Amino acid sequence: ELRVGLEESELWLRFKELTNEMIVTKNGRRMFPVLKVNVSGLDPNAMYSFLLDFVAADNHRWKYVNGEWVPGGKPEPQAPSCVYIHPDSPNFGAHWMKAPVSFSKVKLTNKLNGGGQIMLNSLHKYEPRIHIVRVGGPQRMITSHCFPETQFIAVTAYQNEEITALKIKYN
Ligand SMILES: CC(=O)c1cccc(NC(=O)N2CCOCC2)c1
Ligand SMILES: CC(=O)c1cccc(NC(=O)N2CCOCC2)c1
Repeated sequence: ELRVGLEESELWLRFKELTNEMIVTKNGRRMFPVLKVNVSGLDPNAMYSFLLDFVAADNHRWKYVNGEWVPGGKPEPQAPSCVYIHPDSPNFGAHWMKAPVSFSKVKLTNKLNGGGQIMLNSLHKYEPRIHIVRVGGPQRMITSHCFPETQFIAVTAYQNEEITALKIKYN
């Protein structure tokens, strides 16, 4: 059985209990915390690519009103985000299982851009999601996993200073 776990869930949970926020910039901002995933149960000799995308958790715009995030406009359909390919991809199962898979180089933006960076809508809520894609085999296979603990709202600056303070404390 292919097993996927979140590394440092303890920490992500401190962010989640406050309502997590991630900065997006025209050029793209790296995430903190970084999504790091423990994976077991791959074929060590099989060849996999790790993908990351961001599901819009609801159809609404969010706003920070009197120290609290609350839902906003009319329901708008949210198209899926673009996919980020882990730069170690493609790689042997052994490679992916030897250390946590860390998405430290993904950059989040609010502007359609050259490449690399993933465009999100500011003031929307997102749930990170990975796809583990067995490549180069005869038999194609995808396994997906969501990380509720890692949910955030995309912001062009932090609103809740409790988040600002945790970000600095742990970075
Ligand atoms: C929570 C919030 O801020 C908000 C704001 C505007 C509209 C709605 N939801 C609806 O009016 N709906 C949803 C179901 O489909 C049609 C009726 C919610
Ligand atoms: C915030 C807001 O306005 C909202 C949010 C969710 C649902 C709805 N509408 C209903 O719950 N309906 C639609 C009519 O049929 C009965 C159930 C409204």
